Amino acid sequence: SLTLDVWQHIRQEAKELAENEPMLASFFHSTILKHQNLGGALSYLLANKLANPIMPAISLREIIEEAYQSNPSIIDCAACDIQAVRHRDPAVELWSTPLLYLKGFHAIQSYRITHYLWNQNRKSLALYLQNQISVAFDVDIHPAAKIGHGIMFDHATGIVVGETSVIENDVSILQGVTLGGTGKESGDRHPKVREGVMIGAGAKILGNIEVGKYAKIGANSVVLNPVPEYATAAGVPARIV
Amino acid sequence: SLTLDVWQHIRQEAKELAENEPMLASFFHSTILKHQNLGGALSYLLANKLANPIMPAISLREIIEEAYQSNPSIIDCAACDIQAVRHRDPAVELWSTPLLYLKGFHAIQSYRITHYLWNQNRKSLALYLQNQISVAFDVDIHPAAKIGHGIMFDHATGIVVGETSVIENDVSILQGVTLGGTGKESGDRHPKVREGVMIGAGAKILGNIEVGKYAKIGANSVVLNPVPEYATAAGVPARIV
Amino acid sequence: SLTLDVWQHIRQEAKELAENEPMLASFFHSTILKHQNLGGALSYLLANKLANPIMPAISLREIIEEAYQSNPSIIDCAACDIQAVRHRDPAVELWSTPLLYLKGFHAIQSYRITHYLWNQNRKSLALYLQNQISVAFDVDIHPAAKIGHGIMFDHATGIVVGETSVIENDVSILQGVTLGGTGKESGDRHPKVREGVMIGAGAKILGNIEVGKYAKIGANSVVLNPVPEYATAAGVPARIV
Amino acid sequence: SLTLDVWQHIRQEAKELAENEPMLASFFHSTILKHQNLGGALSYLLANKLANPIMPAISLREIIEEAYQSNPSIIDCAACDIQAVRHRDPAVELWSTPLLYLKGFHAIQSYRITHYLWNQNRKSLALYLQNQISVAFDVDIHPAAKIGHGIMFDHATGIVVGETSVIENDVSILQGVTLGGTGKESGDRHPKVREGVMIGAGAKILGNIEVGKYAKIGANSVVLNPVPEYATAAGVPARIV
Amino acid sequence: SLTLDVWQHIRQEAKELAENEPMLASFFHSTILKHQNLGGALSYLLANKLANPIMPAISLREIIEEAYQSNPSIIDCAACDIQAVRHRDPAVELWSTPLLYLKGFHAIQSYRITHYLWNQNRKSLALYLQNQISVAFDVDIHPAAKIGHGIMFDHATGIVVGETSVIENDVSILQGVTLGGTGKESGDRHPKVREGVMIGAGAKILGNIEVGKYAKIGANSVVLNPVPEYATAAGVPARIV
Amino acid sequence: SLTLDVWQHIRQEAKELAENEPMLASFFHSTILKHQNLGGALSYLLANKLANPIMPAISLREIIEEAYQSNPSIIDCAACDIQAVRHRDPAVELWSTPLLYLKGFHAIQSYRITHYLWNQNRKSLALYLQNQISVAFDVDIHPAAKIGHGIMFDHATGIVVGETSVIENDVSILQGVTLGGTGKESGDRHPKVREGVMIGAGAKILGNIEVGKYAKIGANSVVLNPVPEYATAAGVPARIV
Repeated sequence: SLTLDVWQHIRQEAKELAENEPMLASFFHSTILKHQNLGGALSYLLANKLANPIMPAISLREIIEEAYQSNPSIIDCAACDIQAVRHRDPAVELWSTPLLYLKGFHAIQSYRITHYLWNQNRKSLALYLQNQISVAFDVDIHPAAKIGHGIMFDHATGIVVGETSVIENDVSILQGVTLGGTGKESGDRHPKVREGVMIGAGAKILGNIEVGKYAKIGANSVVLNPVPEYATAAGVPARIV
Repeated sequence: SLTLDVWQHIRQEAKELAENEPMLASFFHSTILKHQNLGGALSYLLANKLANPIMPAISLREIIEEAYQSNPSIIDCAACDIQAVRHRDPAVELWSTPLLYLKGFHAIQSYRITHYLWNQNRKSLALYLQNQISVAFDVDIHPAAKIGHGIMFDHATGIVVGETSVIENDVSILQGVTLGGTGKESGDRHPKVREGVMIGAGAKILGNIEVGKYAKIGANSVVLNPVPEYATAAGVPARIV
Repeated sequence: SLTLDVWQHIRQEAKELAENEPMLASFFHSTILKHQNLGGALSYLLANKLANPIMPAISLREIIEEAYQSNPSIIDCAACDIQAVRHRDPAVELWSTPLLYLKGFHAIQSYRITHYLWNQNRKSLALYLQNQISVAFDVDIHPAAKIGHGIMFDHATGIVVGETSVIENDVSILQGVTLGGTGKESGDRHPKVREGVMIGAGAKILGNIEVGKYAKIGANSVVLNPVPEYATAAGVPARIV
Repeated sequence: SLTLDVWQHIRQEAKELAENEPMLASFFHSTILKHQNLGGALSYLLANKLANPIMPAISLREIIEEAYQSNPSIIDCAACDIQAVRHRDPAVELWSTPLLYLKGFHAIQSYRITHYLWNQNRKSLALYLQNQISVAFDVDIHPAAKIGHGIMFDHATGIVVGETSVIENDVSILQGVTLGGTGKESGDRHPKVREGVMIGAGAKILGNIEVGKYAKIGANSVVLNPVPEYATAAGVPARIV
Repeated sequence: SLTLDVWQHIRQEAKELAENEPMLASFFHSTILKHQNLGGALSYLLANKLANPIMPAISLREIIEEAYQSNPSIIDCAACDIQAVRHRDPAVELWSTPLLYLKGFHAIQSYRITHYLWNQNRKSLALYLQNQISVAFDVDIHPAAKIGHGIMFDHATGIVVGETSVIENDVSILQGVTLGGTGKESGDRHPKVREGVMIGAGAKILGNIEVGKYAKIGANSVVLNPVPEYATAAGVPARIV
Repeated sequence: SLTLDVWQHIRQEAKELAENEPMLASFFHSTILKHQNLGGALSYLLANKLANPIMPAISLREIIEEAYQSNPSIIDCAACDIQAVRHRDPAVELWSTPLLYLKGFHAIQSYRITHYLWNQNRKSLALYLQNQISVAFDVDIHPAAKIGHGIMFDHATGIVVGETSVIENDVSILQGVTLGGTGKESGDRHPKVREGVMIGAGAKILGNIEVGKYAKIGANSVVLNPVPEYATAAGVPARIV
């Protein structure tokens, strides 16, 4: 219902947009209209955006499709993610825009493929794609990280998320945000960003520490200690305001 | 004209570079020497760097040239921006380096096309190109933003300029800088950066606030409050100094 | 010999990895298994990654090899860098991983080619490649910067290293880090980062200043003053801790 | 099914071939081994070889696969055609070989798509692909031609088959063969080649004439008159021998 | 103007074709509808079809367009060439078809560019393009040949025209036809095909000899002797009938 | 060495031609002038002309060079072949022209690689390339055919050499020529064409037959019987003359 609604909004938009812009009309038909569900479209776009002669789009599309088949909820996150960005970003009005044009959104959804592959012990492929993702969209997310749905990577450029990190539902992350890693450890070194959290541009959250639900982290904050539920944190190093 | 003065410096440099670097001689000839004016070299270059099978270089060129044909001051800005970069960056000695090699310069000039397109109601196309610029140059500038001339985007990775921003003439912006947006609004949300301002690397300027003419923002500052003319602001959050 | 050791380690892993991932098997063979030494594999990958019609991989590879043949220590640095990454980054377990997949490692080894061309007064070429590195890896390093070996550029996106900079051996630099630049100085404006230094994410180090051996710079710090050996700097601006 | 026997044979060769040639191992896996039937492999290959930026492989595959869903005996024909080539060409040993490497086989199978499109009244797409087929394979078949199964287009270079041609089952056609077009007439202008005919290299067969079942046409022969069942025609112009 | 009427017919078809086929709609708009005249459309296509990284579409277009500038009769020939193919080929109905899809037409128009280039003493570039034409369309026409207009190369595969050939207006040539060259001469070795001639598939016209106006050459014919006006020639070697 | 003489000539032509055509300057430098011997230039050229994502030019180049290194006579044949074409084609005047622009020349040299691959039991790779040659150059020659040196494939469209053929030294072959195969039989089916033979355009020679030294086959001839030394054969079927 969420997934079908979003898909139908996107199709409805794609018809209007193709009428208005004949330079992109075939793009709208081949990327959205001639497909039958969101997963058909997402796999097409991601495959194109991540293609390389080592593994071209046509062949990569099949890996993505097998992932969607064997874990259908990956596509459902994408639908939440589309709605989340549209809602929270005043610049985004169309349902189709995140799907078509936002590289943070593409990064997130592409990470869901590497996470799947990592859990099937196709680690070498996950790593190959981690890099593609990083090069295509400027976003470095380790395949082993655990990310919920309703996530917004707003202007994703510069985001880094480490192997042990956890991002729960409804979290929002701006450009230049780093999650995790103190100069020290191994075996569980990265933040746990609980649900509803807002993280401002440039913010560095480092270490196995909790950022509690509905916390705001200030722009360019360096967060080294746990942040309580509903708190605001700001400064370098960060203080609870 | 500055355009014609920069153009003639660029041609004179190309001839000598072509002689000294035969690997790149055809590049200098097809990019610069066989074009009558700056517009031709700029339309050729941007079209190449922003090309995609959805809209190849040869086709994009025609859009860029239609923009130059109907708003020629767009090219006059490019020349201002070239001079700005060469003048303000000690590492850039040649007039041609910005045109050929500086991705920050390239993003700005590409934004100018998207701005044009946005004002012609070709908004799908403008969004499509916004994404391309973000992928090609690591710079996110919304087409509706208002940017003047003589602007330098130096090593421009991670720069973000929001829908509602204003950047006046002779402004300098380094890597990691974002303009705008408290998570507080729709309608006019982003900064107005006035003439001659220098914004240091990694600074975040958030809100519908004034950064007054000739101010200096220190590196990694978070500017949440209006900065008076000629002031230096610094720290997270920023204080006057 | 570290070079030979690392290379044997990487060939060992490649045969095993080819066995597990048939989708990637030929990639491991043409990249690693059918080359006699590290420099054959390196020149292959970097050429592919920096390829452009202006200078396709097949040409570029020759240039990289001329540099390797006439300056073998470039390759020995690569092996140090590989070991540096593996040992220092917890997420990195295989010796092949840095070689194949990490854009930070690729950008450093690429800079070494641009440094060589700069020193042979082939500066057009060095500048053309600087821009390609910046596009492919989102790492901006001036060809004239002097960088040692045992270097890690961990998740390298947004790293900017200035023309005058020096980075001594065994330095670690994370995403978002800038080296150097203030105002109208020329001729030696950029930091000297000394052996063993560790620069946290988002740090901006500005000016012709010293960062003393084995110092730690905290994340998002702005370093305007020289940093003592074995010291920790944090804050905006940075204070000794 | 001939189709399933042929497919089994192709899968069985592909495993052997992948072990023998690690330069090509990934190619055998992405082309054959990771697909579930002959249609998957055929649509993948054809899409790749007819790809253009106007219609990339990944889109083209969708269109080809739709044809296969609507008319599965298009695949059964390919299987028949593979068997034909392997059997009649002594140089062809492997079942995989026609599927992978024979531009005549590819031309025919591609024609089957355009024929389908032509009857679905998508004549623009059909003409577009007729050109792409002509350029990729050097075979010019009009989409309206009627071609049965068991067909071999051996070496196929300069084969031309007119709009009104009929080629029945089990016909063999060598390089440089032209079907049809006398003088000027309109409406039904091209040969009807009957079951089991062998047409030698260079033969030109003009006008709405019957070439009867099991006839042989000699090399470089011009056939202007009907050829009776089991007859051998030869010379310019052709006489029964 | 024939040229103007042809162009207007083409646009008119493009409008209706784009409405019928969404997959090709953008192609129609960017190839035809968004261009002012036949010359702009033709330069777009040829550039694209002969593109190579040595000279990309975008660069080559400027050269094609320079030729069109300093000798606009080249574009008029193209317009007759289009009318000829449509009028003489029963299979070709639309004015747009030859422009978009017929490689015989594309080869002819492409040779006109090389002819221009040859006569401007740009012989190295004319030669480069002669090879590109031959690779792209399988038609080998030497730059120094003299071809008039109203020419139809129907299904052009295998056509070979030598350095001294002369083809006058309204000539028709099918697949596999060769013009000229015998037992070693130099200086004027090649046929002079006068106007209104029709040359059947596979015919080979060797030596410096007149093929008289309005003659018909038979398929697979070898014409070693001069052919009188209005005459039919057939056989190998050829004889008047 | 013939090799060296040819090489010096070519190098000197490229210097002049580079100076005279700046659009191609870097092409002359990257293809010819920066390589030390003919092998270097050849492997570069052929790698580019046979490249494909399945095996890109950079990897193809290594295979080609391995062959040249382990069997240096292959390069010597190339030089003979350059000389043969230059001498025998009156249109071909420069020594660089064959190396750079003639598909017949390229097909022959590409065949030498497949033949080498075949004789190293790399049957799959040789077959992969057979097809690439056939697509790149419109020439089908089987890797197991035995071809000598001083060969000319003059305008090569449509040439077909069977698996069992033998072409001894100094044979010339025009467009549309076919060697061999009659019908049922295996093991030694194709013609043995001896030293010096000239085969005219369109000639089909079929069966395990001797074409004796310095024979002349006429255009469009079908040769079913043996041809005596110095004899001339012409017609369909061919009679000695």
